[PDB]
Amino acid sequence: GRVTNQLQYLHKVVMKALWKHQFAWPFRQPVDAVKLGLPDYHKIIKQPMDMGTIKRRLENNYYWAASECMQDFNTMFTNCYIYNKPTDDIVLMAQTLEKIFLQKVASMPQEEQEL
Amino acid sequence: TNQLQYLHKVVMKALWKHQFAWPFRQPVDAVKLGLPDYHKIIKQPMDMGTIKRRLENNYYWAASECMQDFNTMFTNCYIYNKPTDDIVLMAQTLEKIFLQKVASMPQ
Ligand SMILES: CC(=O)N1c2ccc(-c3cc[nH]n3)cc2[C@H](Nc2ccc(C#N)cc2)C[C@@H]1C
Ligand SMILES: CC(=O)N1c2ccc(-c3cc[nH]n3)cc2[C@H](Nc2ccc(C#N)cc2)C[C@@H]1C
Repeated sequence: GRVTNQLQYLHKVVMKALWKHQFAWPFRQPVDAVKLGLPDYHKIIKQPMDMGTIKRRLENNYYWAASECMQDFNTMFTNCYIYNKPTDDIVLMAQTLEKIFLQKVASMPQEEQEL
Repeated sequence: TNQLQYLHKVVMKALWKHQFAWPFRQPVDAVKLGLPDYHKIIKQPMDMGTIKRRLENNYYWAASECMQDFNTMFTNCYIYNKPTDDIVLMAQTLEKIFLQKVASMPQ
């Protein structure tokens, strides 16, 4: 991992906006299949992801490039759409957060430079 | 804008020619596919051909609006299909390319 302009932006602009959002609470920690009573969750979702894990990775300089962090956000949202029923409210919550994610990504610095 | 030209000439071009892109280049035809519930579940259909036409006709006012349409296309696929369907893996592969190319879009 390393520090880059784009990773700084993802941490301080993108994660900042998503973490505090009123729909963020289901995504701040890994899906807990015991707490939720979902014994098939890990049979369907093979790469769990959540914002707490992404945030710790940003804090610990785990990522080498901003695209790696973007892929983790994407996996978090895609797992939600794959696992849940189409009409579940969690899908709407993920959609709302993901639209913010994309809006902020559209304004990320263009060329990635190590700091 | 420079961003929209990049989404058209770089991002869409890379996705469109990919070996997994054929299901996504035109709207889902629910009648031909025998999927009578498709439009009961998916209320905002989206596909690459629609996005490309919008790019060509200067429909979009901002890059994020175009990105939202790509996202809707992929999300619809994940919401409608079974988790184990090959189409879901095809969408995941294309979406990863989409994000990789978006990371280099000019600001
Ligand atoms: C992110 C994701 O896909 N999921 C996820 C993850 C964490 C949490 C959670 C965290 C603390 N508590 N619950 C709840 C859920 C979803 N389930 C519900 C969501 C909202 C409401 C209401 N209102 C009721 C159920 C199930 C689903 C597998
Ligand atoms: C994008 C999307 O979600 N969908 C979508 C759209 C267009 C098309 C299509 C286009 C030409 N022909 N078929 C096929 C499909 C999927 N169905 C299949 C995909 C691959 C294979 C194999 N091998 C068999 C079925 C169903 C699903 C509703």
